[PDB]
Amino acid sequence: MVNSFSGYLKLTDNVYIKNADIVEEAKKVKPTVVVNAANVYLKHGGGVAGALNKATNNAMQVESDDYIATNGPLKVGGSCVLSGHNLAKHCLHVVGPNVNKGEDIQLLKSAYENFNQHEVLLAPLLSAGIFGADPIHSLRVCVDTVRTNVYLAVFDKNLYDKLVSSFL
Ligand SMILES: Nc1ncnc2c1ncn2[C@@H]1O[C@H](COP(=O)(O)OP(=O)(O)OC[C@H]2O[C@H](O)[C@H](O)[C@@H]2O)[C@@H](O)[C@H]1O
Repeated sequence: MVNSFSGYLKLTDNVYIKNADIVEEAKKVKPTVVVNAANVYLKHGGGVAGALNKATNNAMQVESDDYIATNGPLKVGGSCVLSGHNLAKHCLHVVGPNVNKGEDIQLLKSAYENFNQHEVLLAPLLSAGIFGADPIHSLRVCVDTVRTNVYLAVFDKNLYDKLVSSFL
């Protein structure tokens, strides 16, 4: 399919990037898959997760609570596919390592591997916020791991400007 993603800078054959709020991109484009930067409990408190969930009027959290009650916590580096509610067809919840709490940064590669199960994704930079991974490292792992088409939404202008003039 062809989506209405617009204004993205090309990084590689398959990776694109834009200084944008992932919630606003999802609202506008209504992609097949939006990625959430989750924790293992799917407790969507802040950052991407909290913003996505708020935009679903808490439906994402209600669904997530049932998912956890049935299946238990995700693995660090793991994922699950749930509804995208009013934002997207699906939300791929992906858990990057919480480097600030001692989790192995190498699991960020495992996290991004989940993206390869989907042809097209709108996504954030996993682990680059409250989880404490260096943002340029997360971008490099994404580029070096994801082979499917990924549209990265970077909320923070200063960060975007730095990332797009860094080597990959
Ligand atoms: N609306 C947004 N749109 C795009 N990028 C955003 C947005 N908000 C933040 N970012 C950027 O997205 C990147 C990721 O920041 P984070 O969302 O913290 O994800 P993590 O993987 O580090 O932490 C996961 C925890 O965050 C939640 O609390 C979860 O519930 C988890 O507990 C950073 O570069 C942000 O600037």
